[PDB]
Amino acid sequence: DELRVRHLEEENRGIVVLGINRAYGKNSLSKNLIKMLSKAVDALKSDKKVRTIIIRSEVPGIFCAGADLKERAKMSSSEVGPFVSKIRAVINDIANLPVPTIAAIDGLALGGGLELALACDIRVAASSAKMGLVETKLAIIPGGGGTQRLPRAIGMSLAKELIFSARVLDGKEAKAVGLISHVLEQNQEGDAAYRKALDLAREFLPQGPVAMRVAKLAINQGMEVDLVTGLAIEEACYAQTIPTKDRLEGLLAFKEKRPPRYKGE
Amino acid sequence: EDELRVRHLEEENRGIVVLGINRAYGKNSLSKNLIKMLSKAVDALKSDKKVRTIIIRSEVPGIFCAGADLKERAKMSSSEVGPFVSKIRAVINDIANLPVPTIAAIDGLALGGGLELALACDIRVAASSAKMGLVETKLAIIPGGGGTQRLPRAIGMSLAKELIFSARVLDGKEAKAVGLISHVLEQNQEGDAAYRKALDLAREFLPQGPVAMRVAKLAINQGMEVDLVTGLAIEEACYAQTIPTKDRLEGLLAFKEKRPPRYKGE
Amino acid sequence: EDELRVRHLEEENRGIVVLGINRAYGKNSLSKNLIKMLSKAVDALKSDKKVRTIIIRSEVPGIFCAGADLKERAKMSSSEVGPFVSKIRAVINDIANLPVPTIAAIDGLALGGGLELALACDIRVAASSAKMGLVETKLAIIPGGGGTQRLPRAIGMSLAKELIFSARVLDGKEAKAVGLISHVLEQNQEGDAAYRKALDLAREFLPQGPVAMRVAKLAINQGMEVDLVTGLAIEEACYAQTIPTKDRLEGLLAFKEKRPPRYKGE
Amino acid sequence: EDELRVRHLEEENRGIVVLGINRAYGKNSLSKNLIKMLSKAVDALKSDKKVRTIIIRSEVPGIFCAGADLKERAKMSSSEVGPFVSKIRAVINDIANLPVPTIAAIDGLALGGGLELALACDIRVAASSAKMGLVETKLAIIPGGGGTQRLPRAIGMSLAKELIFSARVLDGKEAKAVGLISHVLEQNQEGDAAYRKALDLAREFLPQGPVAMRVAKLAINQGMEVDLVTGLAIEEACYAQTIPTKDRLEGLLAFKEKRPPRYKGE
Amino acid sequence: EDELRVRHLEEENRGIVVLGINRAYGKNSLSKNLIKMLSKAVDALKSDKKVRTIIIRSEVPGIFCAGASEVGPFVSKIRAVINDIANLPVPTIAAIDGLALGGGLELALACDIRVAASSAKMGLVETKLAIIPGGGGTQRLPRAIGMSLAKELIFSARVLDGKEAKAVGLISHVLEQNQEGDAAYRKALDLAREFLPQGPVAMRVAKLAINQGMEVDLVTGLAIEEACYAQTIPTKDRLEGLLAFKEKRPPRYKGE
Amino acid sequence: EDELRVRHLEEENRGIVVLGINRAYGKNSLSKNLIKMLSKAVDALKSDKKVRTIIIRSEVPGIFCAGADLKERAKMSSSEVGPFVSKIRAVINDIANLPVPTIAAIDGLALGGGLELALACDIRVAASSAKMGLVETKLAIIPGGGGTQRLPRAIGMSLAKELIFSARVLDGKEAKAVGLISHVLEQNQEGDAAYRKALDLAREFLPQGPVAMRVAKLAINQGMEVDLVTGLAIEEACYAQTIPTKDRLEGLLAFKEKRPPRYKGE
Repeated sequence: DELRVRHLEEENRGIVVLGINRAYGKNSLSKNLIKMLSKAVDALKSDKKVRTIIIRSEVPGIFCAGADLKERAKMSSSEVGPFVSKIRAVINDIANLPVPTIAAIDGLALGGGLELALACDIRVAASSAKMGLVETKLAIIPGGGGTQRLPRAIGMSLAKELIFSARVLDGKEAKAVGLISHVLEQNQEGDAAYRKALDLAREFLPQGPVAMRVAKLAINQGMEVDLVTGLAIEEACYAQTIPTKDRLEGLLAFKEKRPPRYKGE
Repeated sequence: EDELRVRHLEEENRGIVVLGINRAYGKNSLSKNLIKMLSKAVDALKSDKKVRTIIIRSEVPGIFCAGADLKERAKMSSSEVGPFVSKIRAVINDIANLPVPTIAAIDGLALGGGLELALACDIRVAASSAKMGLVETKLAIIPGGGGTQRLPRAIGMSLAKELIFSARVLDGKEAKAVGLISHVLEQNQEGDAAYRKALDLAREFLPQGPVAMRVAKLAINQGMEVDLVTGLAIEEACYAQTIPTKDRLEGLLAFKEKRPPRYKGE
Repeated sequence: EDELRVRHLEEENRGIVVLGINRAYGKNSLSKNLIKMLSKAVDALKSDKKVRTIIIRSEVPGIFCAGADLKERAKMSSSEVGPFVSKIRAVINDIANLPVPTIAAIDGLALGGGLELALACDIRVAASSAKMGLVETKLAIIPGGGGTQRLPRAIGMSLAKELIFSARVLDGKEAKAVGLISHVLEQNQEGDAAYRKALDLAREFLPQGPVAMRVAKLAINQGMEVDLVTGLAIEEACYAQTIPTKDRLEGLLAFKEKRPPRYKGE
Repeated sequence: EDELRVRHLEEENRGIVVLGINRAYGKNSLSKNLIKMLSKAVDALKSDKKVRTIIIRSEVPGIFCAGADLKERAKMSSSEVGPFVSKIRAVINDIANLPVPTIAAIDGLALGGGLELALACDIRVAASSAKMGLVETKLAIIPGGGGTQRLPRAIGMSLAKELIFSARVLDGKEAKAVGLISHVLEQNQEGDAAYRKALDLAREFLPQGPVAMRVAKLAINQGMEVDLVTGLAIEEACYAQTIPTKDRLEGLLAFKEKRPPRYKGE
Repeated sequence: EDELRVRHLEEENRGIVVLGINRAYGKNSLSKNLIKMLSKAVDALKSDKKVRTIIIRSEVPGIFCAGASEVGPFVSKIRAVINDIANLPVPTIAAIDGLALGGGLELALACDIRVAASSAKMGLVETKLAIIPGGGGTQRLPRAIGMSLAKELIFSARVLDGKEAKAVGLISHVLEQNQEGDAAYRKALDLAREFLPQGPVAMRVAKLAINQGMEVDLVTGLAIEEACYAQTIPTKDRLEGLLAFKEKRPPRYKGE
Repeated sequence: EDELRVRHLEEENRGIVVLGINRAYGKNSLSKNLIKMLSKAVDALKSDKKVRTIIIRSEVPGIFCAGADLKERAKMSSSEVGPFVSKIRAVINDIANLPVPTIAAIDGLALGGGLELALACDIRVAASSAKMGLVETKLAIIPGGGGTQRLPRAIGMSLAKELIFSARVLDGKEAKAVGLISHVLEQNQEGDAAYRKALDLAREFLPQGPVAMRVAKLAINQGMEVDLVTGLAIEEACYAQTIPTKDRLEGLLAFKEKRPPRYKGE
């Protein structure tokens, strides 16, 4: 129960929420939480109905504090490398989820915590939330992919400044450097970011499921190769939409001037 | 065929060429006829040795390019769609490879293939009231004119994903905020503030050495698709091409005699 | 020679090494001799194990670096141009590969090779009145010290092209708006406000684990030159360098005791 | 249906899993259903802790896999060919990425997609009378299951190009001669010579430490995708994974007590 | 001077184009004109859409092609033309019936396939001249026979005959020389004729997929294969292929 | 310590340096003291200007290098293992980066680190009776001295995987058969047949231009870790370095006076 997987219903049908529930250990990335997060992600990776995934915390004021420093203290040096690589690998699995992913940051997101959010496609946070990669202050470096993703998200100059200074930014500041896409004033219940994430996710729902997946594929893979190859990849992804019923439905709904009803095929 | 006009401006705008889309009835949609014409016009400019800057814009107020000609698309068999969309992607790419600076003047709606055509230009300027976006996913398809590649490279993966995922339309002001365009302007009563702004920016390019401008664009486009070590080698090669030119000497001579340089592109 | 001073700050700023260009008589231009000493200071700083942060600044008020020494360039023959320009490009790349955080304090004019030099630093700070840009095209050539590669990578292709195509010069305020610099502050009566902000920022880096800081810059720089999967493997190798260090343990100890860590760089 | 059999062996074969194609009516062609089943079996096996080696074979005499189901390829329209061929390319790539040692036992015909599947395994063994080749160019298409990529990497470009250009079918003896397979066997009365050799080979793998076998494969596969300097770092990270394992200690313990090691895969 | 003959075979070998070097008065050495013509001829074929296979041979018995601030520029010209040969759109075969040294062997290494008489000689002896292979040999040799053997050959500047070149994988086919001295060429034609029946569009993108895919990581190579495959999907030849297989007859491709 | 003898042959072998391992009591195992000496000797040789070829062999009959010292490893703390293994990997890598041609003469057992050290040499020669292989996986670890990277690069992914997975040992005959060594020969009464062939091969390198040999190895090693376009660029630079040498002219001059070249490495 430290990791809750909720498959929403009603107007939110198609939306899945991964909630970290370890208020006792500040939602830190323990061997067990990593184990379940990995199982959840692996299961979702091949889930039919899923149209959008939101990753958030069910603990007020905290998203994910990162590495379980208690455990790290007990860990012998020979065990540190392998464990941190396990974390790096699960976060990369999140980055490769087939559908749109949104991280709802309503609390502290440090180290692995921010790196996890960096693995999502879009980040939204409260203006009061705190985030940063403070690893160099501990004489280590971001090991969950941060040295790689932060720079690709906000440019090397800003990424280096944040990693070199181990600075902690608030929502407003994170928004200013583009670390996040939407900043929200926190509400009484403390789920303002989550609320924004749910709305954004509902804004994704009506789109063609196959098109959304191949679009994410084209963008993610396209950005890893040169432009010419990226264009060929786009062609291949576009080809996946051509023989779908949905594409036809899109046209039919247009002829009948009615809203499309996509099935994901 | 007058759906695409190519005007070689003169006098104060000598050097600037303008490609104007004129398909009001089709909302400047990318019909097969239009792509061929644009493809034909693009291939001619790739050889023109007088052009110093190209501006792409609309002749029809309120519209830039609504993208795909769906009515013509609805008549296309499944086996025709792929080849045709690729044709569009390839022509937009040829535009992206134009040898000289290109500017997209967005004074109206730029959707799908329209915005994609805009992304192929080096610089985009738009009216604050202009509307643009990639709505493909609402039709169970995806941007097919290079949009899944050029949007992320232009505004970053996170914003590109949100825009494509949501199939959201943005106005000039919102586009300036996410960095989709470089200049936003309040629309004028003629409905061509963006075009006027494009002309002003273009004239700002006219004075520089033609060869340098060409190799500079080549260095930037090619270098951004390889690693830095490779890109630096590309820069050295591009720089080498300006060394034995008459214009470089003219630049030092002009600087010596304290006077405006008058380059010839040689 | 007093053309380039290398001060290894003391006490409060122990670990900070300042590099100051001093050639007011030549606008700090990148002369044949100047890059020679620069290359010398860089090759040294590179192997220096005591440095934690390097700041590049000018000791000449109102001037950072005007670029290549134009007076000597006019005297250069066509065959000596390429080699020389390449030397500058290489030394600037050597600055881009310095082992520790580098900061460019711009309290004056930064043109051509001068701005390129600053682009080679991790972070750039400037006074609102500081001037900078790549004007090479107005001289029928192109930026040749890595500018056609580093500018687009820092501010994006569209903005980079516009600046190079128009050979536009910007002030600190504008540079900050396009993301060319990370920090902008109003100048002071001493004309060293940038140098001051740089020092303050540098001190912010000092408390961090020395080994971690080095492999972190290594991870970022090398990771951005390859695809993400390879990038992740590079992060893994860098991280592995901090695991067996005494500083790592001191980090966990200091966190536990609620006190400032005292890293020794091992 | 029962077209794909997944057999978890027992006794002196426990740890060995066998995936057997069983579609005699379609010459074990890669139909929509076989790919779906193949894909689910592979995905399941990827997270199976108990597996130490996987063998891919045919339970149909004289036939390994004829490749594409031409009865279906003729049925589907053009727009459906691309996505389907890519599906096959993807499932074959999933097989190449299985975490444990994989062996392809070729006791029959392996054409196009069939051979490509075999190329996805770590090791290939075949009967001297078995026939294999990528004859796609004779059908006016090219190997679509990864063959243009895996064949050249396995036997070199010159030989791969000759096989693909000529669309030649080789027997096990000739396949061995060009390095396409590692072991060639004289076929037996039951027609399972290749398989028998594959089983013996798999048994040679079983006694080794499971975690070590997995990271060894990871080090080799990924190390070959990057430059050597990066590959060595990946080796270190993979080696580091064996250090804190109980099996490594057992290895040492067994050496002192001078006896056969008994690994648990942890 | 007709130093380079471009024979456009027909009938039985229609689609095959032979490039014969004829300069026995220079042992087919790479001279200014040879390189200029050779280059001009490659540019011609490079864009020819009727050619299905190109064979590079020597019409001077016993010899294939010997070796070759001014030096550098001219060495890069040869390297550049050899690389252009490496980029020809259709299958290329090097028929080695004579001596192949320096740029000569590097020329053959730029072809897709190499055949040679067991008596023919070849090697990269630049080191004995205090210089190194400058026509790509240092890159293409290692990639063809492996690093260790490549280095041994270049470090020792050893010369090998067809029988040896075959055992180290330098060539794909070796054969006894005939009385006419064109056994290699004879094999090359036989091989080239083996390619002729295949779909022209598929053959070309297949070479593309292979050449380009080997220059990147496998995942990228897979995307390149997908794109190349896509080019064959809408072709009439693809349907002719299926048609021919159904009627159990030989395909008649048109390259479209 | 005489654990490692460095001989600078003279007369008919002048220009050849032999690094002979002599640690019979430990089976030439890679002890911490042995690598330091090895590292010391290798670092020294990379500075030597007279060396033209380096041969690595054993001064003990029947043994090349048994790899890791299990007695010194059994007393190794889990936290010491990683750094130590990495130290071996690094020293074997420095051997691979030796500027002059290297040859491994295997006249006996070459296991683990021993075979990996041999893999770092450009050329390997072995006696028919010499045994070699990477048996790490039988100890629940993996080749940690570059084996997972160099073996696949030397004999292909499929053969390397089988050998590492099965952890089997091959004799010289079989090693020759799979391409692991370049020359195999019958052992002689003294048990130094491999060493003899290595000498005969080394003397075959002596007569070539020192500078060319050095740049040939650089072009090939560095060229094989990048794409062909880059590799060809590297070749153009390595070639350029022999153009202005006194040796290049001596080659032409020697060829002029029809006499044997007498290079001096300049």
